[PDB]
Order: sequence, then C-alpha cells, then structure tokens
Amino acid sequence: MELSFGARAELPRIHPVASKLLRLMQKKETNLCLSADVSLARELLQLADALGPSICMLKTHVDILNDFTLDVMKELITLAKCHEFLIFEDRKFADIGNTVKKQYEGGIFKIASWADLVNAHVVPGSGVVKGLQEVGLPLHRGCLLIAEMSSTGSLATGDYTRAAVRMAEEHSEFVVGFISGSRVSMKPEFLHLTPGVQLEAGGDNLGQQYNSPQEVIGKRGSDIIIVGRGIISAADRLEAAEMYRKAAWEAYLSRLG
Amino acid sequence: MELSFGARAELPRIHPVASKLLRLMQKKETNLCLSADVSLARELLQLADALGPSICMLKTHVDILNDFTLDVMKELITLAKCHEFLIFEDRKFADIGNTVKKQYEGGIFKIASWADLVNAHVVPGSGVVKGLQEVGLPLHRGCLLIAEMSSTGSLATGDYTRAAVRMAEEHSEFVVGFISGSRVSMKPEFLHLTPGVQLEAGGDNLGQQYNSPQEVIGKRGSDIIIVGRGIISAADRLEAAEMYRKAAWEAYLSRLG
Ligand SMILES: O=c1[nH]c(=O)n([C@@H]2O[C@H](COP(=O)(O)O)[C@@H](O)[C@H]2O)c(=O)[nH]1
Ligand SMILES: O=c1[nH]c(=O)n([C@@H]2O[C@H](COP(=O)(O)O)[C@@H](O)[C@H]2O)c(=O)[nH]1
Ligand code: PRO
Ligand code: PRO
Repeated sequence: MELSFGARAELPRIHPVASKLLRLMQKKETNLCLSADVSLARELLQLADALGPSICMLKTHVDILNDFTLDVMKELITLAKCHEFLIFEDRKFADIGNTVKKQYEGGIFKIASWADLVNAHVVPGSGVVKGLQEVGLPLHRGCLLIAEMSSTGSLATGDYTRAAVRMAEEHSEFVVGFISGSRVSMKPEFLHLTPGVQLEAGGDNLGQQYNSPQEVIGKRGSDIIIVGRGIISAADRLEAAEMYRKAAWEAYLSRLG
Repeated sequence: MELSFGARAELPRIHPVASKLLRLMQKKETNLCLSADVSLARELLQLADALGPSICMLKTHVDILNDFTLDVMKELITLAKCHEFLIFEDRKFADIGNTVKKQYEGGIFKIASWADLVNAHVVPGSGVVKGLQEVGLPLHRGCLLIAEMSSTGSLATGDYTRAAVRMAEEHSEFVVGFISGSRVSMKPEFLHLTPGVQLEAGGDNLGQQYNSPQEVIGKRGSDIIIVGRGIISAADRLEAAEMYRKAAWEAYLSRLG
C-alpha cells in the first residue's frame, strides 16, 4: 500500500515543493538531508558541492555562519540547482505570526529569498504558520512543522505532537511535512524528516540522542534522515554521506517491499 | 508578604542580572520593557535614547533589523548604560543544546556579546538551557524561559508551563525568570515578563491577544509588561511609553499594598 517517493510526488494534494523533493529523491536514490553545521562559508560550499549528488536536501543554520552574506546563499543555490537538492534553513520559527513574518522575509538573512524550506515550532499556535505563509506562499516556499524532537526531555510529545499534525493538515497549502522521529501523519503527501541520526549508538553531552537510519526509516516510517556530525566530523565526508545515503535508501526500499 | 523590587534585588539566591534589573526598576519607577520591533537601526537607537529613562529593559529582534551591525549594538549598549536599562534579545532559542550554543555566541549577530538577557523555549528539554549556559554563564548573562505565550492556540499551557518552571528552578545559576502571562513561579528571585499587552482590548490579525497592564501586573502577578505596537505605532512614543509605565508601576504598587 505504501507509495514510492516518485508516486507520492504525483499525489493530487501534493505541495509543489514536496513534489520536487520527492521526484529528485527518487531520481537520485537519496533520502539523506545533510545538516551542514559549519561556521565557514567555504566549508559549507565545499560540502554542498562534493556531497550534492548524494543528498536530497542541505539543512543550514545560517545564523552560525561567521561569514554569511547573501552572495554565499547565491553560490549555494547554484549548487542546489546543479546537483538537485533543496535548501532547508533550520530557523525554528517560534514566535507570534506578526513577528515571524518579518524574521522570515527581512533582516540580514532574507531567509525566504533563498530557502526552499523552513521549519517552525507549533507552540505559539497556528499564527506562526499563518505569519510565515503570508511571506512564503507568494514565494512558492514550504514549511516543516516540528512535531517531535530528538533531545532528552523533549516536550514535543503526546497531545503536542497531535496538535502539530492537525496544524499541518489544516495548512497544507504551505506546510509540506514534519520534523519528527517517526511517521506522525498517515497522509502520504506529508514528508517526515528525522534528525538525531547516526550509524552508531550514542548521543552528545548536551542532550542529543541518536537512532540509526534503519530504525528511523525502516521501523519508525520516516522519509528522510537529517545527519550532521556523523558526516561532518568524519575525515572523508563524501564516503560518510554515501554510507548514510545507502543506509537510508535501503531502509526505505525494504519498507516498501 | 510580597517584597518590593528593591528588596527582591537583595534576595540570597538572586542572579546578578536580575538584581541589577530589579534595582534599576525600583530606582526609576519603571517595570516597562519596550519591544522595539523596528527594522531601522536609526529608529531603534532614537527610541532607545528617548524612551530609555521610562523603561527597565529594551527587547530587540535583531534578525529583523535591515541594517544590523555590531556597531549598532555598541551604540545601543551606550544608551542602555546611560539610561540604565537591560538589553533582551528575543531570539527564542529552541534547538538542541549543541546548536543553540553556536547560535548564541557566534554567527553575524554575536548575541551573547551584547545581550544582557535572552530567552529560550523549553520544548527541546533542558539541553537548550545547558547549551546556552555554556556560553552565557562565563559572560555573566541571564536567560528567560518561555513558560506561556500570548497568542491564540498556544500550547505552552498546563504541564508544559510546569516543565518550564521546573527547568528554571533547576538552572537558577543562569535562568533569571520567565516570559509568561502571569506569575508561574512562587519563588520571588524569578522575574515574570508578560507580552501581549495594550491599554485597550483587542489583538492583531495573526493571533496576538492583548491584556491590560492592570490585569497582567495587578491580578495576574507579573513583574514587567512587554509592549510593542501599543507604543511603537503611536505618534508620540514617549508619551505612550510613559502611559504604559505609569500603568504598570501603579499596578505593581497597588499589588504590594
Ligand atoms: O529534534 C531535532 N534534533 C536535532 O538535532 N535537530 C538538528 O539537526 C541537527 C543534528 O545534528 P547532529 O546531532 O546529527 O550533529 C542539528 O543541526 C540540530 O539543530 C533538529 O532540527 N531537531
Ligand atoms: O508570548 C509572546 N507574545 C509576544 O507577543 N512576544 C513578543 O512580544 C512582542 C509583542 O509585540 P506587540 O504585540 O505588543 O506589538 C513581539 O515582539 C512578540 O514577538 C513574545 O515574546 N512572547
Ligand atoms: O517517477 C516516475 O517516473 C514514475 C511515474 C509514476 C510514479 N513514478
Ligand atoms: O533599594 C533600597 O535602597 C532598599 C534597601 C533594602 C531594600 N530596598
């Protein structure tokens, strides 16, 4: 009954950003999102260029780049177009709608001008989505809602997660999916992206907890693994990305049957 | 039984940032925080200079400033020192500890270098605090935890709010208080700052809901009102700030008896 990524890309209610993502995931045999958690633009762009072919998405934290400029994002877009991946700015909007509108469009970062995807916490209520949508819908962007978190003590559980899902299913013109640790929506037009991923067991010293690609894609039913340190701390980041890609892709294939 | 701000500033377990804030609130007879939600540095600095004497705190969203530079924050610090108010960067950190550490210290904004106070959502678990504290404690900064929000559909209620309070009471070396709509902690060393404040009833079109200074300081027991549009959209921002200051200050005095 599970549809392939390529088939999900054609669903009637699919958002165009999700459809583009699903089509390139199927074409490239990748459901890996690189979390490019680096402070130097040159390293961001060298990673994007070398690992571009292995990834479906590159997740940025632009407010940790020491040398951010809009020109850096222009170069990143050139690579995303060349290698075919989407740019996800992991900004975690989490304010009232009137504020996030300006945070998304304006300031130094002009996030909406270069990010295909952004994410938002649902704790403020649906005004967070409505505010972002006022900017993002005209710019043909999409939003991910944070339905679960991977860190110890996360409060994004139970009824909070269910509120996130309902908020997404009510704003499907702009919300394309979730950050979660598992499948949280039964609707196949919604993407599920899962961080806290490493091939080995463990965590970090600040509350991160890791699960494997096979677990999060296979058993828990998510679509895309978001990997940072498991790739970016490795000596050979390209081979590491390929290891994560093959893991997440096989897990997806085995789930479909 | 309620202690004055000046007395709370001397409590044994008071954090130095809170003590400094409480002492200047008492000296200046102001418990008003200006939410300086503007896009131009010149307007930010003209507001800070003119309204400085009327406020205990200026809350920034630096990621909406079109013309942010570190020099703008240097000029803002000069005014905060001159007029005696604290600078609160309303960044709403809301990520895993390892990420927020870098978001706080680094990037273009170097928030920890100029903000006396920042705030954090508790949804990631206590790693968000631990990560920020790794930067902020050495820099003698403080953090506010978001225990409630003013916007329609807020999920920061019930057990979520109680988790925020517990997280604050367990990280009192760095957490100085809360963003909330009411008193949520019975411990007087913790500040309570309340946004969603206007003299008239109403809201905005993106989910903001307003309550009056008398209600939030008087009946609901909060310490400081955070006001944006009720001041910044008025023609005479100084007279508006004075109106809000007198409202919040009288409400506090009447509560003490
Ligand atoms: O629940 C969540 N957990 C999580 O780690 N992230 C983010 O995803 C990345 C994980 O990085 P690594 O731990 O793999 O090195 C970091 O950039 C976090 O900010 C996230 O967005 N949501
Ligand atoms: O619950 C919350 N509600 C809230 O409005 N704020 C913030 O406080 C300010 C309110 O602005 P006004 O509605 O008064 O013009 C804006 O800068 C919001 O981002 C906040 O931080 N928390
Ligand atoms: O991607 C493709 O080519 C096919 C078309 C139908 C679904 N998948
Ligand atoms: O601020 C003051 O001067 C007094 C001293 C004790 C408490 N308040």
